[PDB]
Amino acid sequence: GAMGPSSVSGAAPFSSFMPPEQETVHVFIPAQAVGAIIGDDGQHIKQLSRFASASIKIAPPETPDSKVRMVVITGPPEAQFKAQGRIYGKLKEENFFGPKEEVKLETHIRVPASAAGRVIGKGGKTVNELQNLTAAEVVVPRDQTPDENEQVIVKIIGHFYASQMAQRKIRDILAQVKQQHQKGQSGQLQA
RNA sequence: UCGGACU
Repeated sequence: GAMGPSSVSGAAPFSSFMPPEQETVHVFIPAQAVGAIIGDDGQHIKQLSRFASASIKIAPPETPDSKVRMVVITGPPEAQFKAQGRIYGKLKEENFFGPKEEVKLETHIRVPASAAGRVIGKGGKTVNELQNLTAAEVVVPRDQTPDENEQVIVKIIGHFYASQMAQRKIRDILAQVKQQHQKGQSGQLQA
């Protein structure tokens, strides 16, 4: 029986992150490409937000290990495709990634912690089909604790069109999981 | 339908 208040939790002065309005993708481009993207008087990002109909932020350093920086691509399926096309377009013009190859940028999208095997599929068939046929590769970290929403990240490395078919096959399987999570009882079912 | 890919 409850008598006194148990667990409240407010704001943490240790870690603070601003949540966007609509749905969000987080696109990992080179830290040698932020000077590219923010570079034009700091007006190319203020450009992509008006231009791509989307809501673009730049994010701080991930880690010393990460030579990228994360771009906040918020907005509809139309405005999301319009903005990322530019960030893939800019590495396409400069080839910041690796002169010998073509654009292969990392995508972070929050997905449910016990649904991280849904995005990878049957053992590694969604990672195998995406890597080989799509060149966009699904990644889910080892020392991975979930977020607030009980959500973990997955990291695709592909082109604009490759991360396109990969990101969408992910949010669909993750939908079909959300279908099996909400919907359970169907028909009559005998014991 | 779906379970941990990555050396």
